[PDB]
Amino acid sequence: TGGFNNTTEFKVINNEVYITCHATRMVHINQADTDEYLIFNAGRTTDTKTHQQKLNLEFFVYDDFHQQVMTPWYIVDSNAWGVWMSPKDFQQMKTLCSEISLVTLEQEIDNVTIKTVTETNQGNASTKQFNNDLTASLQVALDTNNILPYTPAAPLGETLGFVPWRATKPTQYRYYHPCYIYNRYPNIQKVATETLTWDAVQDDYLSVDEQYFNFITIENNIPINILRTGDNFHTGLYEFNSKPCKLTLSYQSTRCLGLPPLCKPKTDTTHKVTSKENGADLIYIQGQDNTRLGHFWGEERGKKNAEMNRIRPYNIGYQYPEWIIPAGLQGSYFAGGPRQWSDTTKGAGTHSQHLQQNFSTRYIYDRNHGGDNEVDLLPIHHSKIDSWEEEGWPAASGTHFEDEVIYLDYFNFSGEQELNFPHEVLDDAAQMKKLLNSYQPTVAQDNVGPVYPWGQIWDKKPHMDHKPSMNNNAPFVCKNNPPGQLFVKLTENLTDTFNYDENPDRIKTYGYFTWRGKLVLKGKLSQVTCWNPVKRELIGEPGVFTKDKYHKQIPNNKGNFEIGLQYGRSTIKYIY
Amino acid sequence: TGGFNNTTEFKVINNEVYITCHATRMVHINQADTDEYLIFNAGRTTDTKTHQQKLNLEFFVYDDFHQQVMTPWYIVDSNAWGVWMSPKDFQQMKTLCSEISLVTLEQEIDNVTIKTVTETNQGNASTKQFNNDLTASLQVALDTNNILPYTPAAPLGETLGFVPWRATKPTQYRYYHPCYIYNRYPNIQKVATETLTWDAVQDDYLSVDEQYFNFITIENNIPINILRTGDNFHTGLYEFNSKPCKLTLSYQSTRCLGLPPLCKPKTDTTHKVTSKENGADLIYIQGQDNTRLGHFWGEERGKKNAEMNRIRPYNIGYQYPEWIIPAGLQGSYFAGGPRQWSDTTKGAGTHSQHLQQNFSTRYIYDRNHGGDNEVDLLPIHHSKIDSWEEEGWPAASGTHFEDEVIYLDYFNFSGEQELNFPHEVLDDAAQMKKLLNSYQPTVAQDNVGPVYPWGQIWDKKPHMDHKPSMNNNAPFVCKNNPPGQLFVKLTENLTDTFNYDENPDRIKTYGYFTWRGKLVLKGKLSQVTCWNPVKRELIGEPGVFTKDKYHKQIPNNKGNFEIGLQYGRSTIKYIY
Amino acid sequence: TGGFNNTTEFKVINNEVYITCHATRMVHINQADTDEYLIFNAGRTTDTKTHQQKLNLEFFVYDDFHQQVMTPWYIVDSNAWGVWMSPKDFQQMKTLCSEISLVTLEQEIDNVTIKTVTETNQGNASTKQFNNDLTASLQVALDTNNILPYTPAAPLGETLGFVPWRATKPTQYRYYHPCYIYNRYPNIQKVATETLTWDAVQDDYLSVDEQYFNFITIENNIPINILRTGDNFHTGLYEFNSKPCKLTLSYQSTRCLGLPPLCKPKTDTTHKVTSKENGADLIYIQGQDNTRLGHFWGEERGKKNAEMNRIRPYNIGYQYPEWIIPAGLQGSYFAGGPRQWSDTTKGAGTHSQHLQQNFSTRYIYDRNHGGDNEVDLLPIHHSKIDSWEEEGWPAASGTHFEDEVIYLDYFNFSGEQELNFPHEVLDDAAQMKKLLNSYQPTVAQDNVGPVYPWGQIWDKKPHMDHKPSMNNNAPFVCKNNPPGQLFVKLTENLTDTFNYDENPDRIKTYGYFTWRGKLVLKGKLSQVTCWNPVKRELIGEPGVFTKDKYHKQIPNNKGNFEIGLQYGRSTIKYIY
Repeated sequence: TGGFNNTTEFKVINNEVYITCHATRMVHINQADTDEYLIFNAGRTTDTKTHQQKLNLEFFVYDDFHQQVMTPWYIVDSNAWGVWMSPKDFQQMKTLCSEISLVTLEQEIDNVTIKTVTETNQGNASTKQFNNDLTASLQVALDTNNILPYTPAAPLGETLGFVPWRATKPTQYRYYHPCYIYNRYPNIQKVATETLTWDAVQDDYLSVDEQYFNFITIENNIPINILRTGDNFHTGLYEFNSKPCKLTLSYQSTRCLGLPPLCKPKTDTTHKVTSKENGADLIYIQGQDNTRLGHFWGEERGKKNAEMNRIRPYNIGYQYPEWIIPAGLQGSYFAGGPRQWSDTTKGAGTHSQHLQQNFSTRYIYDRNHGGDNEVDLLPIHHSKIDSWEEEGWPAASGTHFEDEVIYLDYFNFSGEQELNFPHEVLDDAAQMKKLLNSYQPTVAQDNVGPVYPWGQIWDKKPHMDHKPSMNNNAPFVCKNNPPGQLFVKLTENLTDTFNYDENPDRIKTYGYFTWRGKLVLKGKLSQVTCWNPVKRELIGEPGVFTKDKYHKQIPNNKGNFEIGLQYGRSTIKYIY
Repeated sequence: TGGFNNTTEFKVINNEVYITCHATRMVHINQADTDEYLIFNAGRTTDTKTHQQKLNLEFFVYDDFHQQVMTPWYIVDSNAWGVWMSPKDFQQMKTLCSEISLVTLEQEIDNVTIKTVTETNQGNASTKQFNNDLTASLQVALDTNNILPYTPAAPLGETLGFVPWRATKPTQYRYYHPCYIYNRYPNIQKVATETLTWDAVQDDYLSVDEQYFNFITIENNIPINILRTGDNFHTGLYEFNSKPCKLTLSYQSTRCLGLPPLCKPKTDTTHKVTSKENGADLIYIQGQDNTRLGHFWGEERGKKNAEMNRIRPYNIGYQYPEWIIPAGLQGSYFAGGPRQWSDTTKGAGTHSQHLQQNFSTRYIYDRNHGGDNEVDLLPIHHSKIDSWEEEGWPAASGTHFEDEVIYLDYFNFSGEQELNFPHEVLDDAAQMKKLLNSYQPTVAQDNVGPVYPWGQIWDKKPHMDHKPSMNNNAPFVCKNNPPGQLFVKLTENLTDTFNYDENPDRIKTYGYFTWRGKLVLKGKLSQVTCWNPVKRELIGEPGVFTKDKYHKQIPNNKGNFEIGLQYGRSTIKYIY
Repeated sequence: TGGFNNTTEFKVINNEVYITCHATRMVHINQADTDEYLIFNAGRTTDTKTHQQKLNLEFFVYDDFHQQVMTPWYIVDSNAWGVWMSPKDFQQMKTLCSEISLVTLEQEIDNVTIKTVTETNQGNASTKQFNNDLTASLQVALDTNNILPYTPAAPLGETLGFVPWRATKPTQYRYYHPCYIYNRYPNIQKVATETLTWDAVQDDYLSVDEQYFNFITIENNIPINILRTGDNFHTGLYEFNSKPCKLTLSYQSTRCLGLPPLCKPKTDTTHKVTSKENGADLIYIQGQDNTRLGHFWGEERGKKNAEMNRIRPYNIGYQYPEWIIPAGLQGSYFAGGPRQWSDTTKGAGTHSQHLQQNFSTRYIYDRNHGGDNEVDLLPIHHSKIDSWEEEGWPAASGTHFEDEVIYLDYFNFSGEQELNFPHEVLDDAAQMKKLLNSYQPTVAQDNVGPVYPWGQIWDKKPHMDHKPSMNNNAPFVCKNNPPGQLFVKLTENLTDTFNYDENPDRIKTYGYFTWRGKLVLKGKLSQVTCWNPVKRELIGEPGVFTKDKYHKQIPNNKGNFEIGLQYGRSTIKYIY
């Protein structure tokens, strides 16, 4: 119990499943470059001026500019799926459960081991001796009240590593210092056409306001614990309050809600639905084509209605303009959009990449977060980072094809004479692609579920009058405050000569400690009602045909392997 | 207790603060011009026709047209912040509390004093004698069930006065009679270009439908109390059910949510954040520029991502087109928009007024509601009314610069070759300024908080299927029905000769009474976590430099002074 | 609890506020140059003789001469405001409380970590190895009876540092050995005019008397505790007995005590008090100018009295000659004077610096006591020390303009004929500036309150027949003996070769330990009675206009920042 445990156990009692995840890591820690708190601006870029050419797009989307408070502390951040479960474990949960819910979280720290480094230069140096420092200390701070600004580490891909038998690193704690107004290319609309004079304007604009300085330290707000060799620290028992998350996906749109029309099967010939042929024809009124007994949108033009204007209870998904970037106080940002899953739209760039598949997402990760240490084929030697394309497949229900929207003004007509397109329908659809937000209160939207390994498990809600109902990063949002962030630091180890200036003179020191945590999940046995057997794995891009993906799922002779993406919502189910 | 009490007491018990506000006013009342209920149309305006010039904008935005039920009664309306607190008191609450909540409300009426006026003409008249009428009565009606349509008096700037030692007036009770359809400039789109014939169309359009007559009187619905000299009336104890309102503002946008990038401070040179220089530079992967390990929007173009497409949990604020007026049944109206706070956008009208600062607001008020009796420098002599510009400073978090929005269609590219703007980006942004609604379920919006003195404290929610989540006028919205409206009237005092026609022959009569009320507030001690001292006052426009504002905060030799604006949300805090 | 805690909590119970201040520091300690007690004279200076020029003033005011007992021990001195509170915390207390009082003090020492230094010379030396010495000891002595002479360390600006996350140093313990008589320029009045012969006299005079030797050691008087690694030391619970200190300042003088004259406001014209015009005129008796019904000083000259000779209950402040230095046994010293706050006296050096603002004070401090590490703009490179000018603003009530005093001999006259100045009034005022002490039993004087960060919190009263009622350094004076001084020392760590001579042969040794303390304050909720909102910040010299002060309140990219001055008494209130 006082030692390494990384295991999962599945237990079913009341027809509820209980998932207990044990995780343990060896955490290697170094001392920060200073013991000071630091506050600085970083990322302001001056483009290379072309007033005779044109303004630079690359300069526009690559701003990293921000202002930052950098602290001597480090976060131990366990919030990602890859920390708590192996690939088998996540498949197990994915198969057993129809839905899951967070129950409770525990974590502790012990096995503090600190050493000092001595370097004597003999034979042109390159000699290091390592000695235990038995009185050296590790400082631990738990913020249970969430005083400090909340910084989940999964979106930057730096958390505890995903492999239980490798050592891992904490990340240094830092947070934004939103005291400023920043904008890049101000007055974009004051350049006349193209290069009439200069097409580079002012570059950026910046103003900092001392009014807004908010500078928060750990030492003032939180009590700090000091741990030597035999010491240990326990966070306590945290309880999640949050709603359950379904593990099923639906492939269903507005056209599929409710009763289908009544049809008469074709008796003469035989068809399968994959043959893409009519196997039946509709039964209309008195044999009169297009005449149905419904509830429909519009006015009667002669009483011809179809499956298209049949009134539906709800709208599934909504049309939203793709890649709009608004400008906030502190910079311009991608607004994103409703997650959708598209594939195989014939046109545009033809068959190569098709479209972005609506609002597409990439994960980019290193060796310890599930990358094979080699970049996948199609100055450093090659590259050590891997990436994955997360296309939103569980969200397929509400996907919309942005090119295909049609606008009609008068749909009905006072007579049955004819129905023709206006000659502006083509142009009017192009405008409607980029400018149309179809969201309304009849819309039902479905987010992507848990994403493995790299997805964030839980997140904090913002403190605001109008609260958002959805979250891009995480399937679980805490109603109350989230689990407290866990900060760790090496005690300053000083030489005999005290420095009165900024940076202290220190003995070179490092250590490692054991992080151990327990995460408890509650779920419900999956009940699948279909006759046919179910396929729970997204296919079309495995290593089965010449993609060599699944070959890389186990270690090689060097010990390198990579972890594949898995969606928590893998099972088909009817909504409505 | 049976007498004048206007005081506030702050009391802290459980680490909760209790704020008890006592308010008392002398209320001068007159008898209405008739004892009848009146129903009329008012405000229809015929413009001066230019068919040879152009249609008049001034005629368009200045419609006051409405239909109205005017009643003999008067409202005693205490719902504004300036009624219950002094400028010191509101600063006190603003400093002590992190949030506040409404607890309970009591109010009563006594000290009824009624007089009659006799005028004898001697020496060309101008002589008035005043006599007590000891049997005269004041009628009081409390609508506890909210039968009558709800008409908060703060938006028209007429409530009980804000100064405790001045006498004040009630306002006469009236309400809209929505039986009609009204529109001004119908068929605006049927004029061809400019003045091809006549550019003034039909002016307005009006239709009244007897179907919709709803005419409600106090006498049928509510029991009425009669008060003579020694009598007194008590409303009882009302209990608010509503959510708390935070007293903190955030200056934070989407770019500032979560972990900042890891950076390395510059060791050679020294900078302060106000110097607007880089104090550090980012650490990229393998020194390869723009390469980060993230979670990002889009497809990999060669794996260059930045702080701009970094996926964020939420969107803070949203882009909404500014100054759109839709046309409802009973007229066209300004839709408003999400409250924002802008300043210092270089461009457009240059430095003078900059923009509207997004959705700007004005208060316009008289001497008793906190105006100095003189209009501020830059047919009546001068003007006695003052105004204040409420620019939405507590809402700064979600402000957007409408000119700066960018639209990209294909952000990703199948190769790393180049990224260039399309030549339509400039035009396509102009369209997107006026037509784009970026609202979606990931948006978090923050309203302006309590506004002092002129802001409304509480308000009623509409009885509707889809209820609104935000309110422009008031920080507190009652889940159940709001406090009952308090109606007051002088009993008809008739001469000896009874009139059988419309308006009664009355003895000229007036009186005054004492209104007294108690408002209880609950709050939580403010906990500020920053190192630096906090600045709780909005500056940049005080009387400190040559604005002579704070000089006017205390009475002059005439007793005139004016009350300055104060935001309830004055303290900076991190959301998320 | 056995670890780092630096936090403050504000708690309100009985309508009393309780302020608990937690403070913790890492204290770096070195071994003193000797283990001996040392007694020496220091500071005697021989001026460069000009008998042909004139005696040197610089030589006069720069004497540091003293006799001193220097001890091997070190003081841990927490007595300053900057130790116990952050800038936010002090503002909080300043805003919440009308007055404060000291309750109790606790402090302890643990986390003793001692190391030895070994230096091997290889590659021209410059190599240090650091080893734990696990049996080495720290000696701790608490003087609970105040046997040793009391030496508060704030006036020399050396106490524990003000920043909680920086390491800090103790100061070595030393005290005056008052056995001697010292005087500089004896017989200053025996030089005839200027340089009649030699204008440098005898320089100084000195005599030491063995009669008065008082030489006190820690080892004889106090029991000493020995602490190794796991050990800890607790002082116990100390209880303050002292009177409360108000947190309000008054701006009020003798002219403002009591009833003003009755006046009649001007009805024709309008004025504000900042316009500096009469808004009313006085009502005299029977319209007879200057005739009032009073209680006045003097004899009736014809019964014309004014607001100037109106008898007042008290005198607020008193006139005292500024910069007189008396000569005591052990040297000449500045006597100081009643604290006053002056500004804007037109004359003398005109507008540049005006006067000293009466008895002015400077603080001079280093980086760890709140200095930015750079000296403020307007052989070492530049200078690392900062200074602040403390001008006595809370004491403004009793300030006097020393140039403006008038002396009359016969004020009254046996007739109404005329009142004229004597021709000597001008000269007689000049004499009265330098020689006049106006103190008397009707005087009410008000000291400066708490001063942040650098002010001393508490102090000891002298053991004397006539005790002083005021203290220049500290707002709190203990009636009983003050908290005991806490002495700390490294145990002598000796080599194998024992030295029989004066200074011992030691292993080079240093350590650090944790100092932790808890200070409890009691206060009363501030009750402000004014209508207008209150301004609690001294302005006219912030960084708001081009002074860049508040910009420096948060760390830069190097971690340097400075702490601004704050007066405990920031709120205006009427005395009397």
